[PDB]
Amino acid sequence: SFVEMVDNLRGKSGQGYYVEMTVGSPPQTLNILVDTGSSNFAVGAAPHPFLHRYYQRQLSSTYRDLRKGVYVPYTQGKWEGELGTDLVSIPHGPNVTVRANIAAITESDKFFINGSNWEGILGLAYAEIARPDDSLEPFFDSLVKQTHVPNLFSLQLCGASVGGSMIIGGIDHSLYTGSLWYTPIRREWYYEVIIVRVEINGQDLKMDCKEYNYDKSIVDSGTTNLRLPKKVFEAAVKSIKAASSTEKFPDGFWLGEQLVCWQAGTTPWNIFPVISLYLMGEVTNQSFRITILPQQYLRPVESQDDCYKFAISQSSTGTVMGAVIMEGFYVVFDRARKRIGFAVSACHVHDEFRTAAVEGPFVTLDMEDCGYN
Ligand SMILES: COCCO[C@H](C[C@H](O)[C@H](COc1cc(F)cc(F)c1)NC(=O)c1cc(C(=O)N[C@H](C)c2ccccc2)cc(N(C)S(C)(=O)=O)c1)C(=O)N[C@H](C(=O)NCc1ccccc1)C(C)C
Repeated sequence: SFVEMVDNLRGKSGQGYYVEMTVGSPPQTLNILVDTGSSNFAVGAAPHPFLHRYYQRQLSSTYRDLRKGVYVPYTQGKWEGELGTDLVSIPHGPNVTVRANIAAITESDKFFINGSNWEGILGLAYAEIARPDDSLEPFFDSLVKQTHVPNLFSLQLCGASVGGSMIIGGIDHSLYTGSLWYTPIRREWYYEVIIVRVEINGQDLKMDCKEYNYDKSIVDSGTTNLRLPKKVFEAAVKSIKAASSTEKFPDGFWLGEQLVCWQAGTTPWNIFPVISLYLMGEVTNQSFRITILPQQYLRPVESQDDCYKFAISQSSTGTVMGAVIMEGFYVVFDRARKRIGFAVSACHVHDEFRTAAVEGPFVTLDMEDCGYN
């Protein structure tokens, strides 16, 4: 039942959202980072200074060795380990046990985060980007094949402790307001989408829309930031700077290298622009927009100052709609209908004159054009 899954995510501010899972017989409990940017399920399986527990394959009677090594690189770090299968279940998830591929992590480099409270990663994207190749069936594909869990999940990430929900197999309408707006999944590898327009405080960034999606645009729960191609990042930083040029920010602030601080309760939110991303819609010449507030992209780093990191950053690998974007929203990963839905979440943060929004319909032409090939 869906209420069972409401509030099944936890985390620490800026350290990742995780769901509880059990691997093996008898069940070993682990906290697993929810990652829509990858397709491998992997767990700490050897001692590590940042780990408080790990998978113990020797203690599981249902463990099978696949007798294959694996390496998974990401933007932020990488791990290697050994491939196996085992029985997996999600306590605040559907009432099922599946046999799934699990990579036992045996070494890693800048992967685990000290104090984050998670010991593994659930990659929820498609087999096309699984390591070492697309025949290593991802967890969610195993789940759907082996149970009657519908081929859909949703993510409500509640930011600024963190919490939220991963609704497995469905949409929980008590968790958002207004209507869901859907964008096509362009290709089933990452959750790839097409951005057709960008506005900052209502002013069109006016770039060729190909720039927004060079060389892809994805929805990624495992990445903190809004990550933007170089040209777009520069255009956007230039606008955000102009809008806030009432105030003094070291150039390292704009690079996420340094924090800005304000006497508690005096953050000048009004001087930071809203950002609207327009997404390709479901119908011919249809688009919709999602609007994010400064509070999403100025992330509080916890002295009686309020201090913040700038959480829009540059990318050489396309646009990444990270938790910065997703925190405003209820996000439906509707794999069965090849689409991603956005609605404003019931847990949206509160500006007192401005609102995170999902609005449509808009008309926009040759959204063809925006796709990078
Ligand atoms: C490249 O296009 C974008 C796709 O990016 C995904 C990122 C993926 O979501 C991984 C998943 O989670 C990890 C978390 C970690 F702590 C350490 C990790 F190593 C991974 N995430 C990140 O790489 C990542 C994580 C974080 C990060 O801090 N995550 C924490 C857990 C967090 C905090 C709050 C909210 C949500 C998450 C930050 C960043 N940034 C760069 S940043 C500063 O925000 O701009 C990136 C990814 O890298 N996927 C892999 C990939 O594409 N690899 C190819 C590759 C090879 C070599 C180099 C780079 C890429 C594969 C396996 C599908």
